[PDB]
Amino acid sequence: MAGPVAVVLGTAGNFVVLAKSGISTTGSTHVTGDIGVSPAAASAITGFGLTMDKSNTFSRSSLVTGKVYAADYHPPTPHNMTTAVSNMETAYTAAAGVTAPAPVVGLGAGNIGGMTIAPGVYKWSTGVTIPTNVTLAGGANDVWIFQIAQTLDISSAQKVILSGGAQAANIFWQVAGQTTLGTTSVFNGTILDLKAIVLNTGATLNGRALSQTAVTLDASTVSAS
Repeated sequence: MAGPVAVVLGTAGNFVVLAKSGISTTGSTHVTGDIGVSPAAASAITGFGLTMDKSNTFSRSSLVTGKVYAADYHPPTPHNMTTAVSNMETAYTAAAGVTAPAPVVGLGAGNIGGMTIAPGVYKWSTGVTIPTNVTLAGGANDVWIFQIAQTLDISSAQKVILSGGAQAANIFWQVAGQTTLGTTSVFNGTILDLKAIVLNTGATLNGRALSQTAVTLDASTVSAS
């Protein structure tokens, strides 16, 4: 009802971590959902201790509640991963291209720390920083699309707070540079990144990390919403 139309993820929506060049973990990581890489092979998934299913279509990890997929697994996984990664590229470009309603440009000159942000399209030609908690306030069906030309950072122990009914499933962060989630930060939404998504020690992501390069997790928590 308020803000832009929600970004369509297609089968990229079936993953909580999706990458083209790799996924790496160290420490006490815990992922709730499915993860996958393509066109990289399973060797580009590191630190997860993968065990192939007898089908050879997926693997299981002690750090993943769901399934692990990779481009070198048995049919139909290669085709399904090609479709997911194409759907991720489509979503990235769709999100970057949203024009309506009229975007707010350069909010906070890139520093949105301490703000309360209504449903809408927000665009920066700069990077964005979150040095102190930011609140996204709106209803259960309201949408936020963030369009970021450079880096996205949230500082150590800061959060994206949701209020009013705001749901992580309706919050899209389109980022052309690296996204870094600082130590012990709490982040909400689907990250559509052209470059790396890096979760520093003990960071939490409620939503999805959808990278066209690599995702790194350091004792981090990733969970679908």
